[PDB]
Amino acid sequence: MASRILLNNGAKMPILGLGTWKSPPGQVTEAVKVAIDVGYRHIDCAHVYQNENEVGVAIQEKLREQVVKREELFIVSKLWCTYHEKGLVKGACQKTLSDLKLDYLDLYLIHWPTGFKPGKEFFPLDESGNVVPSDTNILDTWAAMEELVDEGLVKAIGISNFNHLQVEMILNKPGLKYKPAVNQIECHPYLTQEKLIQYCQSKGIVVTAYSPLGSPDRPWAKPEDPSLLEDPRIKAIAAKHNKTTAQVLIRFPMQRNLVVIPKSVTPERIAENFKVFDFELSSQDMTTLLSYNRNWRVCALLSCTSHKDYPFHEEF
Ligand SMILES: NC(=O)c1ccc[n+]([C@@H]2O[C@H](COP(=O)([O-])OP(=O)(O)OC[C@H]3O[C@@H](n4cnc5c(N)ncnc54)[C@H](OP(=O)(O)O)[C@@H]3O)[C@@H](O)[C@H]2O)c1
Ligand SMILES: N#Cc1ccc(CNC(=O)c2ccc(Cl)cc2OCC(=O)O)cc1[N+](=O)[O-]
Repeated sequence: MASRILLNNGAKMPILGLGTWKSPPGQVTEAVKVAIDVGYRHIDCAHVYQNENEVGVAIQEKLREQVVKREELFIVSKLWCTYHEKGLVKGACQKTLSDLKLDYLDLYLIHWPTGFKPGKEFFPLDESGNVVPSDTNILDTWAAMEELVDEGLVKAIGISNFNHLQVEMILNKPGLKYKPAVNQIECHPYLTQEKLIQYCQSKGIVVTAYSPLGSPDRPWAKPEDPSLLEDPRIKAIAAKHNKTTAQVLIRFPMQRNLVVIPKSVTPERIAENFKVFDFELSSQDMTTLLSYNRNWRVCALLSCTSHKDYPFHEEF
């Protein structure tokens, strides 16, 4: 299948990208170097991941080695929750650019629809464990995102973890200048997102599936939580194709016309994860994987469930 998907700005976005959350600064430079060598062009980043410097080191080295040119790369980052104020947006984007050593991003996302109290702390909590919000709203933050495109800092803007009503809010904004190009959402066999995907795709919004392997390294995991990579039913599908479970889990969203961004810092896995253009999941496989849905979110926090813009009260 084609390796890129057309965005609403006429640019093409590689459907397979490298995730970088939890890729430690001490190990991510090599991860990104290897990724580039074996063919990844899309890298998913974020200021909150606190490793954009080191990702930037890897990109700079591969540009200088003449392994890739800037135009071939598709670099994504995200505006963190503590920078939703219209006056903070450009500075946040420029810090990301400075750290990545880039002069533009291919795509910049609102990381979560929620604004958090501005300050040094990424996750300000109050004495009883609830996040401290900011008095910002989706539409004003979007307007600030639009300014970034008009200033040439970013080629496309989008959103992440927005429910369909929050997407609709942007789409219905009087004087909207740019539609969101992408909604990046959690998506895998345990959370198949049929309704939000159908909604987004019907609105001309490209969907990126995050945590496609089930984010086994997430810091709030419980030992009794369901584990995708270890699911015997998926291992069986993989063995049938002489592929790994991870390869099946990456190919799955690709065949749903989604972009997918598996994370690894392990060079062997980074290479393995990219080798998913040489097989196809059958109808039956696709159906079987979809049937494993349990509306189970690996990326959601109790501490945010009182925020006025918490996205997961809605069905989708
Ligand atoms: N927008 C958002 O709110 C949001 C939320 C979550 C994630 N994301 C993005 O999506 C990316 C991917 O999601 P994720 O990081 O949550 O988790 P994921 O990609 O579902 O899983 C990554 C985990 O799987 C392991 N792994 C990778 N390849 C493997 C393989 N072939 N075999 C066995 N294990 C393998 C990794 O180990 P090693 O790295 O140790 O090899 C790591 O522990 C993130 O890094 C981030 O870029 C965005
Ligand atoms: N609102 C909200 C909200 C915010 C965050 C989360 C979960 N994410 C994190 O706790 C997180 C924290 C630090 C880092 Cl570096 C990465 C993280 O996740 C990966 C990512 O967000 O990309 C959940 C919610 N929420 O409303 O459910």
